[PDB]
Amino acid sequence: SWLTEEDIRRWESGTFYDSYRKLGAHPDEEGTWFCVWAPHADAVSVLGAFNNWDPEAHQLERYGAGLWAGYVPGALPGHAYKYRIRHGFYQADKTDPYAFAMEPPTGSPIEGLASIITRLDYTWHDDAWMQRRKGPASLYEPVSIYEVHLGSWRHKQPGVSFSYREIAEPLADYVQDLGFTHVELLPIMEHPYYGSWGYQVVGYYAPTFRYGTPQDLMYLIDYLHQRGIGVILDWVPSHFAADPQGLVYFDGTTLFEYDGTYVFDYNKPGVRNFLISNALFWLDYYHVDGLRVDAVASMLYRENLEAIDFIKKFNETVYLHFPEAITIAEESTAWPGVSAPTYNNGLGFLYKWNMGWMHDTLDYMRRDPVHRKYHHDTLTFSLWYAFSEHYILPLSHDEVVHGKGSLWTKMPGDDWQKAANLRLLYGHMWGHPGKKLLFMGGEFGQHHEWNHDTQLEWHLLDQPYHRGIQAWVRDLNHLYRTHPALWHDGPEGFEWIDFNDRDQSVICYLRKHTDRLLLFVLNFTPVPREHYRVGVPIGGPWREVLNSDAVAYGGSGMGNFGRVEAVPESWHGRPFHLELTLPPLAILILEPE
Amino acid sequence: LYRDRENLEAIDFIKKFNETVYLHFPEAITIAEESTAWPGVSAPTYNNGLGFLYKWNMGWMHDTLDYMRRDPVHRKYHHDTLTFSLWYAFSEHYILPLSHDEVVHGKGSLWTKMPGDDWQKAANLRLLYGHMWGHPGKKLLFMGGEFGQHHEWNHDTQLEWHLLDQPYHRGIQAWVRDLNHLYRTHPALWHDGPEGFEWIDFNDRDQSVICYLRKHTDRLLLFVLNFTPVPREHYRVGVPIGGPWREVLNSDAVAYGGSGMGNFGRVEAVPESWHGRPFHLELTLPPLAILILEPES
Amino acid sequence: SWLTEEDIRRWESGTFYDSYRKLGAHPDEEGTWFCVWAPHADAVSVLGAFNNWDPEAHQLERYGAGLWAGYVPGALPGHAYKYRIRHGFYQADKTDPYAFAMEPPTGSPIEGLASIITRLDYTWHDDAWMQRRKGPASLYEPVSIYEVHLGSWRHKQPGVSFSYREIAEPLADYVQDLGFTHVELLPIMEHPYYGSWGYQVVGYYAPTFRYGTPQDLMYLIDYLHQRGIGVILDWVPSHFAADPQGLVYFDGTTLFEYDHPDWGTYVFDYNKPGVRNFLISNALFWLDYYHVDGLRVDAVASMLYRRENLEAIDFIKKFNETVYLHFPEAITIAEESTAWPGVSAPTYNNGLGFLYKWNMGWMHDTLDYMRRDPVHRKYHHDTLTFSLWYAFSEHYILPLSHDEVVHGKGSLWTKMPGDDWQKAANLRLLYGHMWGHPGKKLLFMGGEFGQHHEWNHDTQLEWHLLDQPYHRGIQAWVRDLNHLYRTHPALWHDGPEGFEWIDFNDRDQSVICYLRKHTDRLLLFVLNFTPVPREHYRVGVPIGGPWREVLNSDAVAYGGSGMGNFGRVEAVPESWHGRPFHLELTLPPLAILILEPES
Repeated sequence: SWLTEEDIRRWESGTFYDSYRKLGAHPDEEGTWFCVWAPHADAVSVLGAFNNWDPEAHQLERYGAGLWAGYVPGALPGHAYKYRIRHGFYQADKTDPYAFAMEPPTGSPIEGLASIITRLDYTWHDDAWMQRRKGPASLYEPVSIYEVHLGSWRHKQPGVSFSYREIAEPLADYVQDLGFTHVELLPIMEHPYYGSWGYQVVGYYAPTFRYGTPQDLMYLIDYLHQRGIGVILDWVPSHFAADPQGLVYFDGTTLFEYDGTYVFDYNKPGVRNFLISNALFWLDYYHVDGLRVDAVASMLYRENLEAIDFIKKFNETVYLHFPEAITIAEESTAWPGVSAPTYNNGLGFLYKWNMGWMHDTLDYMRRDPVHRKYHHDTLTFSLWYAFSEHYILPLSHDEVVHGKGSLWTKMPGDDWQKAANLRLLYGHMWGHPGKKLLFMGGEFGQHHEWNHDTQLEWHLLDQPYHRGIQAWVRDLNHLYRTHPALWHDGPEGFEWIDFNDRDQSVICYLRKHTDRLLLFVLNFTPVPREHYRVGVPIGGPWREVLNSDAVAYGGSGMGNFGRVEAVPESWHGRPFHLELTLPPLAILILEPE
Repeated sequence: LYRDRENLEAIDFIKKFNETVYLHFPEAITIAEESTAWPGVSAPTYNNGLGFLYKWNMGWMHDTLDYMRRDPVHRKYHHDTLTFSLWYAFSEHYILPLSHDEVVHGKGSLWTKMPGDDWQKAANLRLLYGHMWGHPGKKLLFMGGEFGQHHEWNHDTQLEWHLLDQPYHRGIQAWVRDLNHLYRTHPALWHDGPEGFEWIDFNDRDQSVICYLRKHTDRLLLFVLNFTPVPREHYRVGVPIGGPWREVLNSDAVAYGGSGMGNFGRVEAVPESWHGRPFHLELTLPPLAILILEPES
Repeated sequence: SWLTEEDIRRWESGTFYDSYRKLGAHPDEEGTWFCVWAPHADAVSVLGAFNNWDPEAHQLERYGAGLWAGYVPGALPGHAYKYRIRHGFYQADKTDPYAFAMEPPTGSPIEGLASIITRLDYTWHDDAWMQRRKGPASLYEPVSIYEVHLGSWRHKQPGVSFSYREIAEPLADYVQDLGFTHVELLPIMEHPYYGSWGYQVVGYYAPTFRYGTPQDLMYLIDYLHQRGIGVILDWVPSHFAADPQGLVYFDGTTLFEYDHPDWGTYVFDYNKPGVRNFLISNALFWLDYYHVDGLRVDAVASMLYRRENLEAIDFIKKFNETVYLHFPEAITIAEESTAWPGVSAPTYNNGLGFLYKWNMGWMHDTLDYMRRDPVHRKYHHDTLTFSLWYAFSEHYILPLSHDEVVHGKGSLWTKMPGDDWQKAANLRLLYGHMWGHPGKKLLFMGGEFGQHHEWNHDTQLEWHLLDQPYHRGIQAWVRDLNHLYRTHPALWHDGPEGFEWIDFNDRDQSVICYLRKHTDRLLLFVLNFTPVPREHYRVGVPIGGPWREVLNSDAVAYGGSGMGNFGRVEAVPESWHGRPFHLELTLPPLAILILEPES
């Protein structure tokens, strides 16, 4: 009775995307129901304090499609349970793959993690955000994603991360103040080794205990939503974690594995429901706004059609049940049409990480400003590849770790020059077509690499240069969210003005939607330039709306203060030109009055 | 007044100071600040008062500052500090004062005093000015508070006018301007007697929201205040009169540095009883924001 | 089915304000129904003569919300009964919190107090009074309260008090001749220690046995009402008595207690709905079953704090909200010794919802001023005059309670300075000013003679002093003041509009002149606080023409020297005290003159 016929036959068929509704521990006030998928298991038993851990007190009965299910009177929420599965001669104790919450019995996860019976009752208040949230339509809207690892963000006391509920107000305040639209959280699903950052996952249906209850995660997502903030969750369907007690050789054979050793067998229908139910599980039960699949490349190549067809059906299923969700992919092999609809033969994502832009932008800016003349093309040629896909410009945790160095460390020269370069890099990324992702700590230009066992170097927010960079990004986001010329990342919305100044390493382009136009002039050299002429389409009065070199950001204060007037003689093939003074290592944004 | 206790010399001098002033210059104004709860500072000498026209409401200042200095998560537990301010607002003719003495000696700027990051700090400062203009009594703001300058007032230097270039502070200055324009034009705010104030609701302590009315004759102004960064939707507020109501001011308007969240006007009172009132308004409360609403004529 | 399902649903809500209808012991001719609230009980049983005090004879059945009920055939009125509650390993015998009458089995309250099954059937004859009671409308009518402890008032013989009935005609006789408007009774609810004065309460629903049966008390109130006198009952929701069989640890754990420095662990847990039912139902119980006109809550500050206690503040607000809903013309008075605002203000304006507040600020200032010698009063003039800055902050009752005449504080008489004449003069002056000052009047028994000794509850008041002149004069003065109060509406309106200053700056001569007004009527009060007669003392007045002397404290009939204007005072149109016309008067020693324009 626990299972309908439509459940079993949906399971068989690879289509049970509600499987979480039936699989795992489902609490009832008298007792908890248990359901496990173990097709090659001869026996399955649920164990717990609720029956003195007796392998024979409660042994789930076998139903079809390799599913087992049984009801245990006296198993209550918070009771730790375990699966004792027998395969021929050998028995093994295993986690619940569908466990909704897990906890380390010894207080140390590397040693433990046990499945915990849990009720997921929660009363939401985010209705307004969810009938307004915009998924695919977000292509024509500002998307500023702040990348966050919760444990490393801030600590209530040294070595202690903020609770889910505890971090709710500080994170929203910060995100709001700096004007980011969403947060992207490194995977919160349960993982034994904190040092993995969450990418080696044991419990795909359980939020990591370290920050609190499953309901705690709902409060945070609920809280951020009411403050008008979006939450993107990192998702790791490419591989499961190397845990003996978990998904490895589960029923006794290869099951989640392929019939190295920990990539999911997409050929199996059971694996397909497990993952694709997990995609909807987060979008549904935790109101997640976006999923982000990393290392799609490893899923793509061995071509793995089983995996490519899974990735297409993954995206299709998501948008069918959640039309205003977002799916983002990181792909490194330049596979065509990641952000393209499946009906055009695409993977079906809404977005793709433009890591092509990231390398070019990073490589160009570690060069000393002197040498930048000789790599002008590396900078200017980013726009030949900027429209192949819906792109998010990305600065990530991977970029700031393993000797890659902090973005401030990457920037060349003296600390004022490094701060100016960082501001110019941020200014170009907002100007450059595509959505913006910035990882925690880059916003104030932190000094070391990301260290996950510590809290960000917030004390650096007393130094003038870093406080200024944080001020530059806030204003960058402020113009971004306001002026729709930056909302449209198509080839339309960008217009070159001048790319030929290699010697002085200067770039001028135009960002436009309909009537609105934005002029970006960028000087990648510490030498200032005055009497610099920049072609413009429109004449008349021109205002300077942002300047890297303003003192509030920590710059020397060289600018074009007085409203810039346009001189009507042709320049850069344009009717009018603006005589301009270019501040050292700075980007100027100009709006016609 | 005291030597530590009463100095009658000083009290009689104070009284005849005030009497001669108003006798020779009937249209002058005399104001006193007194750090005790001495009665009748603003009262006429012939009624045994000291004879001042106005008294600084330092009770209000301390109370208000004490409350908003605290974090929104905690404002729940200090709701009574906010609401009980009006039990003392009609004891004297009062000028709600935030002064140079408040922004000195390690007390911190008004901006510095407010909690959260800069967006929320600016939001709170807009709220403080929002409530002070709503609270009964005349208004005093010390120089530089109108844009929310960071540093304590230093007499050896000039104010941080450069912050008027940054948006958060230029927004606050605009908010004060709009507040003063509302004050100058609406007579509902001119009468600081108990007749000039009516409570709409004060017991939403959990969500830290207060609604009150500033009314002179027929004219009435509705003040709805959300002291939390979460906006509130479908929040109902009782009204005395039913009909179209307009939103005259929104602290959360983008012009002041805000979310841009708001009712958007054309609010029609719903002929449903709420807060013991015949009609009610269904409003959306922006983050850390003040709404001022007028019926439509 | 003893309990309605609505009753259990209302009990869990904390909305059962008639809960006395079902909880406690309710007699039936065959047997008594028993109902007690004990949520943390494994079992509850009724013990009594009706079952050889056997705990297994009659075990109540547990209903919803920790409400236990059972029927006992043969349990009869006047029988003593007891509850046995079992908390796991331990069981204990407890008294009924909802007991309607208690009596000491030994004969001594301090040893044993026992719940007794009672019928409250009583036929009232007070129909006329309650169709006309005021209260909220009494804000503009004279309220003159005679505060009384029944046991201490009068004795039939030394150490033997009057029954509830026996007291009726003497107290009603005395209160009417005095002109007092109400009697405020020190707490009548059952209390073990007589020396507590009743503030350590065990039987909130039971009138004390010392003065008779519950009906005896209803008759007393019924009687007084027919005589046109109101009854205020002191009530103690702040704390309960420390009696082991009492409310303490009722079900074997914390129940009425919190799960205050004054009475720690004896403070009611206003958080629990069950506590809220018990307290508010009891408030209504007295207004309902005993027709009480008003209830006075003491030490309200002890509830407000521990910093504010919001449990209690919502409780007080709901108490006042509930009372006026079920009894629109009741009166609730509060004594709060902090400067907590809006005690007398309606809950809808963030007030506590009381109708009246004791002006304890006034009492302190006033007593401190008159404790001082007239020679020295010069230097403390502001203590006298400044009472009017705080005199309209609330709807106030001027108070001279028992708390001021105990513990070495001295009788009001003892407090006044000088020889006997000046002591009598000072007290006649004090009351005159108190009757003139804005606010209703409360005087504790024995103050009307200005008795020498502190209030000693173990004895009867010194009525023998009523034979001697000085004390008989003060009794006459209070009666006559009470006549002036009721006759003239100028004193009924304690609003700022009612009072106007005539002069307050005569510090040297220690004199005060003020006006008390309603519309047409004016009453002029001139006070000489020094034993020196003042002659040619001019006092400004609004109206010209003939003025009358309505009262003079110094009349020889009151024990005074007799210097007086004796009426026939004509206003002179010369500006005095910033006023168009002036009166040229004689100010008697340590006396009050009360004058009105002739009509």
